[PDB]
Amino acid sequence: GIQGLAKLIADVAPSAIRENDIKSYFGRKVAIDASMSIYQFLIAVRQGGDVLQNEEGETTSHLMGMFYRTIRMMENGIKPVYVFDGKVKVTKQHNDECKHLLSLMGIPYLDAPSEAEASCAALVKAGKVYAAATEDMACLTFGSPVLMRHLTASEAKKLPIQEFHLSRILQELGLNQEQFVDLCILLGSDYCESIRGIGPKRAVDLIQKHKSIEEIVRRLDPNKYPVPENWLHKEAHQLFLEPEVLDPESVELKWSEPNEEELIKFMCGEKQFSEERIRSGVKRLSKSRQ
DNA sequence: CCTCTGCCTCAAGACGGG
DNA sequence: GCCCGTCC
DNA sequence: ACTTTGAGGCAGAG
Ligand SMILES: [K+]
Repeated sequence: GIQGLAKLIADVAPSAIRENDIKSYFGRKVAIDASMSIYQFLIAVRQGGDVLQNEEGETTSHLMGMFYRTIRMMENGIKPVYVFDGKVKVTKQHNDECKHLLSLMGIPYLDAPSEAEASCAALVKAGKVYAAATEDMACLTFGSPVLMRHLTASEAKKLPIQEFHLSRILQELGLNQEQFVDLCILLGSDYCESIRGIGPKRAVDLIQKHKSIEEIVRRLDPNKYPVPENWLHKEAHQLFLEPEVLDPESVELKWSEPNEEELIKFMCGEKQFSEERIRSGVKRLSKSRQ
C-alpha cells in the first residue's frame, strides 16, 4: 500500500472518487490479486483457532473463500481474472490448489512475473479489464487508470463501491505520473523509506513546487529534514515506473462453463466439502453465466 | 497549521437457519 | 433485515 | 489472527 494515499485523495481530490451502484458494473471485467485474496482467506476463514481442513489435515480455507467469493462476483455480473504473485504464509500448494479450482470453475487466471498489483495495473492499461478490484492504492502508483474498492464487500458491511480514477487524481494534484510516483514514495511505500517530518501536506507541496525527489533533496535544509542513509528512492521510483509485468496480449482471457463432475471429485471427494453446498454453488455459477 | 507518537477500539469470508 | 453457529 | 493481528481514529506534544 501507500500510506495515507486514499485519505489524501478524499481530502484533496474527492472528485477522483466515484461511487456507483453494483448494478452499474454488470458485465464488467476486473483484475484481482489472487495471492492477497488467499492470504486474507487464511486469516478470515477460521474455526476454533485453526483453518478449515479435511480429515487428513489439509487446509481448505483458501478454497472455501475463493469458491464462494468468485460465485458472488459472477452473480453480480462481474467477471474476474485472478493474478498470482511472481518472484500465515501463502505456500505453493495454496496457489496450485486455487489454480486447479479456478480452472474447474472456468475462471481465468494469470501468473505475474513480479508484483501482482503491477500486472493488474498493466491489464487495466491495455484495456483487458475495466479496473483492478483492490484495496492496495499502490496499484494507482503502478499506473492503473482505474482502481475499485469494496467490490466484493458484503451488503451488510454497507461499504459503497468506490472507483478511483488515476487521470482525475493527476489532474487535481497538477502532477504527471512520474511526479505522482515520487509523491507516493514520500507518502510511504513498501520499497523504501520516507522523509521524517514530511507528511501528506508537505509532500504534496514539495512535489508540486520541485517536481522530483532529487530536486527536493537539493532544496531541503539537511539540518531540518535529513534523508535516510543510502536512500533507495531512485530504485523504488523505477520499480513503480517500470515494473516487471506480464504481457496483456500474451493470454486470451475467457470465462467458460464450470466442470461440475471434476469440482465434486476435487472439492468433495478430496477436500471433503459438502456435496449439497458445492452443487448449489455450481448451479448459481451456471445461472450467473445465464 | 503539520507530523509524530502513544493509546485506544474493533474488524477480520461466506452461509443458512431462527 | 440481523444474529450467530457452522462450514472443513 | 479471534486464547490474535493490525489498521485507523483520536489527543496532545513539539
Ligand atoms: K515521513
